Amino acid sequence: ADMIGVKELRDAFREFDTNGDGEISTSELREAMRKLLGHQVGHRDIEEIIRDVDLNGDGRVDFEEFVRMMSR
Ligand SMILES: [Ca+2]
Repeated sequence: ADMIGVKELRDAFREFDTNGDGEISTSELREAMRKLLGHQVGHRDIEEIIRDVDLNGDGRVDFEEFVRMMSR
């Protein structure tokens, strides 16, 4: 019931979850940011990003919190 638009986001969201839970957790996040950034330190910043995103109460990013974090 939806054409191109938010699906692309799913593409990323897919590569995000290396396993299969449709949920990017600090562990999965770091792995994600690592593939793009890599090297360097600062882990608190990672969780900080997942903490200020929105977390309706799961302290984690989901296709929803992920869609709002990607947009500008
Ligand atoms: Ca959330």
